[PDB]
Amino acid sequence: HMVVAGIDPGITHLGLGVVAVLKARLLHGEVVKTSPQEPAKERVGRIHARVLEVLHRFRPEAVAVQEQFFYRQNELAYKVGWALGAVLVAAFEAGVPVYAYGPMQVKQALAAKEEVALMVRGILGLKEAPRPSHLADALAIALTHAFYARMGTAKPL
Amino acid sequence: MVVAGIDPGITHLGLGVVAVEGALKARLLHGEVVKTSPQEPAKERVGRIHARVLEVLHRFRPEAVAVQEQFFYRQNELAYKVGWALGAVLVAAFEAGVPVYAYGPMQVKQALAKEEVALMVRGILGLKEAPRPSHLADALAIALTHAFYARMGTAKPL
DNA sequence: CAATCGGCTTTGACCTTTGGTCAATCGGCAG
DNA sequence: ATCTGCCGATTCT
DNA sequence: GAAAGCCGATT
Repeated sequence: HMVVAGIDPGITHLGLGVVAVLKARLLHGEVVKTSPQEPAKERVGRIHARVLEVLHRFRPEAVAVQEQFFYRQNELAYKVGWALGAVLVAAFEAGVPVYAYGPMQVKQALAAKEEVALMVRGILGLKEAPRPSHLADALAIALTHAFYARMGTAKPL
Repeated sequence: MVVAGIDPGITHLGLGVVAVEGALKARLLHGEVVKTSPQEPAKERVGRIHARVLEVLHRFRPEAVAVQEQFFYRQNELAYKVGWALGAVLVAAFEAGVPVYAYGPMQVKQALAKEEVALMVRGILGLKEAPRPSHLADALAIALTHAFYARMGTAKPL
């Protein structure tokens, strides 16, 4: 009945998952891998294109992204900001509202990192925990949103 | 030689374009500042940013885009939202097939010389007065800094 | 080529027989 | 409507 | 008083 996209942002790996809804089915999962040897604009451009393509194909009602709290080197925050920007243009273009959730919100909603993954595997009925780590986390975010959405406490912006 | 300069921000984004003759001298082709607000949905702020930039790139067809680098960021969250802004730009820069270059403040100040730098920008472009507001002025300086490095063959991509 | 891995987490100016302090940075809300 | 100006600066263990 | 991640190196 309900379709939710989850995202774990980063410039090198970006986790991208989609679920249909507490029990849900895995509709899609991928990780976008871009290189430092790649021109900045090519890196982010590919990101935007893949996300846009995905949003178009599956038409989710919501996108959920991982919030983050500390950032040892300000520069790192910036490049992650770049990644969320591509997403946002994509989210904007698709007319899909965007929501963001912190790690404790995820952990509490669903559960240790190893402990959370076990619950994601279970809700989606998979033989094994999803890989790699960035995809798994993206899916957790999607599922966290669904949970809050189910109780009417969405968290936009 | 056509060069775009950009001063990134989520609230105010400076956007300027110059055409270089060196004997370094250039003409102002375009200048604007994109204003968005926190009362606006995140996706609408950034989306408008991407659209304006993409429209501008399309109209003026520059050979390069230059953006301001930054060094400190007291609150990591600030860096993030600026990251958002650069992302919209990059999609735009990607879509237009325009290479992107980034420069730090000292590179700008040395190449051209805050009040002292502005005076030099005013001069090179032959304007009656220094450009306003501050975010547009800065964007233009970045464009002009790139041209300078480009002229000596020391481009600085992203 | 996948995946895995371990390190590094801001900076420069000018000053202070020496490594010190120092400021820089921008977004939300108020006139 | 527009510039102009100030203040904060990472949680949860 | 720690939380993540990206890079550039491996294998």
